Amino acid sequence: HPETLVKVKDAEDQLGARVGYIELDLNSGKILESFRPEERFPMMSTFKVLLCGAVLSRVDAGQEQLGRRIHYSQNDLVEYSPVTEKHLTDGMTVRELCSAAITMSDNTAANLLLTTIGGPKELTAFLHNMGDHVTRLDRWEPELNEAIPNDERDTTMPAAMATTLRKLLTGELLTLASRQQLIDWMEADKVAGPLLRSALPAGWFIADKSGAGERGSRGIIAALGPDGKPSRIVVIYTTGSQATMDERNRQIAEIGASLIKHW
Repeated sequence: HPETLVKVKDAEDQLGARVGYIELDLNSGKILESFRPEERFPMMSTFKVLLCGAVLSRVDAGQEQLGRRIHYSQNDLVEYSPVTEKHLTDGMTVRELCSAAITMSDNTAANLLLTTIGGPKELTAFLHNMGDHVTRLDRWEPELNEAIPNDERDTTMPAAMATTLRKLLTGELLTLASRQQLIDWMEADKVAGPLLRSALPAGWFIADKSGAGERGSRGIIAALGPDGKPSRIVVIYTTGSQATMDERNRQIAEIGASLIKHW
């Protein structure tokens, strides 16, 4: 609805920064509304969904097992690692790592998973092979959040990210079991309270992944819908703003209220 684009532009005014936006129909894959759809924005932690997508593709192919255990070193630990910090002694399974990366945004968990697939370059190769020729991961946590203006490293475009998420969640790309697991992890997202979830009426379904970075970068990708079933994809990114975290959160939640209102 055009009213939602009014709110998106209003957000851009309040934040003093670009905002990228896609609302996508989950079944048809067609864009319902868009703003700055082919401009680059830092992915931040939203990439972790794509990462576990690549991991699940390997599971599907019998190249990886969700139960496989990885013991790791305290030397691998980076800032914000609430789960991985607690399992130096016992280690963590691939399944537990994807849970930590997606539901808690655990940074060490993401790096360990990147290691299992061959690093950022291999995530990028995975994306190209699934038809996303623009999204690219280049660095590890936490450097990938640097968000240097005009830097194309570790960026996506809202239109590409929406299409990629749709393919991961509903495509033939992953088996049903893997699609089910991937969306389950996103539904269990514990760290996106103040964003779309804060505008979501009871009874609605949401599976999401948020991100935050340097230079005011903030974003979220989600599959959501009424009556406990997802029916649309929403992608929101912003970068460049000097606004506080609360103000950036509020603008995203307000965009969410508008798309819900005009659903």
